[PDB]
Amino acid sequence: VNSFSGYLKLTDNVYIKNADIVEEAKKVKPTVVVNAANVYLKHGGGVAGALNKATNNAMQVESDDYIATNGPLKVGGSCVLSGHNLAKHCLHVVGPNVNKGEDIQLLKSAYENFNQHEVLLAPLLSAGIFGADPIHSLRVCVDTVRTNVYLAVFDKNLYDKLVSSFL
Ligand SMILES: O=C(N[C@@H](c1ccccc1)[C@@H](O)C(=O)O)c1ncnc2[nH]ccc12
Repeated sequence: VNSFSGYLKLTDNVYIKNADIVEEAKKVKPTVVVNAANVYLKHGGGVAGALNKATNNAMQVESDDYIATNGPLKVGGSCVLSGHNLAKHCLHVVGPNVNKGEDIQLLKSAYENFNQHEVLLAPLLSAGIFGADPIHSLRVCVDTVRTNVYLAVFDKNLYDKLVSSFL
């Protein structure tokens, strides 16, 4: 039993809700919140910009030190950093950005990072401003993630479309 509330159950291990991931993280304080990151951990917009704003830019400060030490992430890769005031940990995961021409096959690799954590609050990778089809992102999620994932979909209209088209 966990503290996530109001989710629709899609499969044995995937759950979905029309919610703002920032407000959802502040309420639940999950062990892991997933950020829709880029390789430079520049949290400028989309989910990343919103999560970082909620941390009063502390996420960005921590991320800049991480990059200065370690260099950029790989597309499809991840790193674990602090969750600040939102979660115990933030798993920064880099899905491919279609508006940068990156290989969508990397989406499966990106979701594989979720399997290193028993329970996660997450957005749909490569969705929104990353340019991929969110219905496809949800399919890859269900077919790749085996741990318990709670997906927050900001847009109510998108949320309803994802539920109604789900196979
Ligand atoms: O969910 C968000 N963005 C994603 C998204 C996917 C599909 C359709 C539209 C947008 C995607 O752009 C991403 O960045 O993962 C988002 N963006 C800004 N502020 C936010 N506050 C809470 C959530 C949230």
